[PDB]
Amino acid sequence: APPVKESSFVEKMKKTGRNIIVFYGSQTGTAEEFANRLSKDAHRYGMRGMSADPEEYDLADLSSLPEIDKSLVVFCMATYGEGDPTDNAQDFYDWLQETDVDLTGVKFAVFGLGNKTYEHFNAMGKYVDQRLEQLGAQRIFELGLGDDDGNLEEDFITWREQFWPAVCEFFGVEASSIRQYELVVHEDMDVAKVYTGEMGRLKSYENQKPPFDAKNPFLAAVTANRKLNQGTERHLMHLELDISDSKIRYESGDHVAVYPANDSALVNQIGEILGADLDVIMSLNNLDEESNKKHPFPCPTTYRTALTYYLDITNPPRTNVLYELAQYASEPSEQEHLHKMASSSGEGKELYLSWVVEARRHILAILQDYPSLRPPIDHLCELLPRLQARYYSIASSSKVHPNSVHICAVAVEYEAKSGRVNKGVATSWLRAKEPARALVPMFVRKSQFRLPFKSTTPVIMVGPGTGIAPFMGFIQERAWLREQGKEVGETLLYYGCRRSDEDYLYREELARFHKDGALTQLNVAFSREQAHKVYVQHLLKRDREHLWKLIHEGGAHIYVCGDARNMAKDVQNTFYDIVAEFGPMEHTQAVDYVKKLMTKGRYSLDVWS
Ligand SMILES: Cc1cc2nc3c(=O)[nH]c(=O)nc-3n(C[C@H](O)[C@H](O)[C@H](O)COP(=O)(O)OP(=O)(O)OC[C@H]3O[C@@H](n4cnc5c(N)ncnc54)[C@H](O)[C@@H]3O)c2cc1C
Ligand SMILES: Cc1cc2nc3c(=O)[nH]c(=O)nc-3n(C[C@H](O)[C@H](O)[C@H](O)COP(=O)(O)O)c2cc1C
Ligand SMILES: Nc1ncnc2c1ncn2[C@@H]1O[C@H](CO)[C@@H](O)[C@H]1OP(=O)(O)O
Repeated sequence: APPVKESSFVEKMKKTGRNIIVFYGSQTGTAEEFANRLSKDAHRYGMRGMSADPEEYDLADLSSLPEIDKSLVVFCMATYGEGDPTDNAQDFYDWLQETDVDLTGVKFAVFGLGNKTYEHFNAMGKYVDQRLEQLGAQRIFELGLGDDDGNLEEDFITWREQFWPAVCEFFGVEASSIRQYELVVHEDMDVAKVYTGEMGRLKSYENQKPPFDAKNPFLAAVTANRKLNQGTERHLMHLELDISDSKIRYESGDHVAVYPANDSALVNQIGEILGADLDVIMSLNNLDEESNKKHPFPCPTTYRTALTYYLDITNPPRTNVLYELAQYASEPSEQEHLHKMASSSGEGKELYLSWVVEARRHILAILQDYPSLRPPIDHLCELLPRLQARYYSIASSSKVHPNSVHICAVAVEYEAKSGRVNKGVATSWLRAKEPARALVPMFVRKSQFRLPFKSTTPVIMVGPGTGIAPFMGFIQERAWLREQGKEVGETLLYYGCRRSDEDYLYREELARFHKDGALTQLNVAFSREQAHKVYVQHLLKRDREHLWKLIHEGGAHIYVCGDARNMAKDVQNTFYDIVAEFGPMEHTQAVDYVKKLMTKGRYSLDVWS
């Protein structure tokens, strides 16, 4: 960055006969997928659309959109940490805040993607919807607020079903399977031109050249991969990735992303059940010669490679995918069930929610349970979403391990109501990496989760379970700072696990840090060692007096890592209670006080799932 912007999107629409453009603010591909669905929808209403990444354009050109008759712009925007825009929407967000351009004549609609388990729920979607109106544009349809904590796919379905009629009524317009790509099989292909799993340029995995990032991941050697937990209820692991000579920089608190490979057995079974040759070399070429998206993923390549490295074959298929696949089910009842999965209500929706989503049925499961469903492999590859990278909180300090990035994760393996055992893609793949050479394509994503600039500032870390991850780096660093002869303030860890002899992660290492004084306190809540639950917040409440002292008089920084659904909220509530008792102040003021700590960078979060 800064990336070189494409030419005016309005002129592109004029040259290609498009009247609707749908921008996506996305990081995990959800909003991008929703934008593509809306763009494709345009055709069924006598219109023509295109989806677009805002980062590739100058949104100031919106002021020219009215030059196209019956034009409209839709924004599908997801929100990230602290109500910020997705990385690809930062330029647009800053422009909205700074600009004063008049958007009179512009017609817009916004669908926001968020999750109610966060403070700033759909902050981006809300901001864009508000700002465009302030700039003079006119809203054509109500803001959509999708919540990933319930069911986002359904929120989109409901919104979309009302959106189009509204557009048709306003513009006075009125309302067959179509493919975006064409299959080209390559019979005499030179092996040197066939992709084999790389993400960017051909052979970029074999021939590595910095700088390394999301488009050019560095293949890091797995130098260590060991089981962290004592018991066998689950599998928790510690991996060390060698980033020597990658020139990659990182700090404790940052995240490492990895591009995994799907289970080979699963890939094989999909090809097997479809009666397809997975080793066929081919390309899926966009039927729209004007679009910059030439292929759905790196091509040419084999179906096996696409299914292994480029496509998501484990998450429940979205309704549009099942809708398009229905045409390939020869049993009427099965074609009907698949068709109705896109319903906004009734039994069709109920079935999608229970049989597909709740049961966690992936594509192969559906092909097995609806045996008449036998789609051509090429169309299936065009429908499946892209395989996303997985993020992990770096468990090492670059002050201590500048050439190694550590990872602490729990392997995902569970019983699904679908009747099968589902395996986590990234963790199963990581678990199988054996030192001596096992390579892991990765890159680092800078975060704002960081130790205080001043070594003297107190630190309160709360990270039960895998939430301990970033704190191992924090502690290594604070330990290093002391060893370097600096004045280090109190460093407190509030950790938690089920039992000391089951899953007390880094037990030995933490004991050492404690003994040496790197950890002023090592408070551990063993949730299952007694009849009642003992959690980290119970220990925080226990130490309320001292914590208030560190917070209100010591300028302590609070860090919470791990489970975002329940733990983070329970911990936040405990801090509210501590402030309310020691301020003293009413609950309402204690809440503002704590939320202020967040805005002032003294209460940071690294929570997920
Ligand atoms: C910023 C950030 C930091 C993270 N840090 C870490 C970290 O340091 N350590 C770590 O372990 N993880 C961390 N993660 C989570 C990590 O990115 C992956 O989501 C996790 O490792 C699982 O990935 P996977 O590919 O193995 O599983 P996937 O194949 O992606 O499957 C994950 C999905 O399985 C489903 N699922 C899991 N259990 C069940 C169940 N029992 N019943 C029904 N559905 C279930 C859920 O839909 C879950 O989303 C972090 C995530 C984020 C966003
Ligand atoms: C690290 C992380 C931080 C998030 N922060 C927020 C947030 O502050 N507010 C919100 O409403 N949703 C938040 N979400 C939820 C996403 O907005 C939601 O899952 C969205 O569907 C993701 O879309 P994408 O796949 O197109 O990026 C967060 C998700 C992750 C993984
Ligand atoms: N709501 C919550 N608040 C704090 N810790 C929680 C929690 N829910 C579960 N935990 C605990 O976090 C640790 C890592 O998962 C476990 O000890 C788990 O205990 P439990 O599983 O026995 O409930």
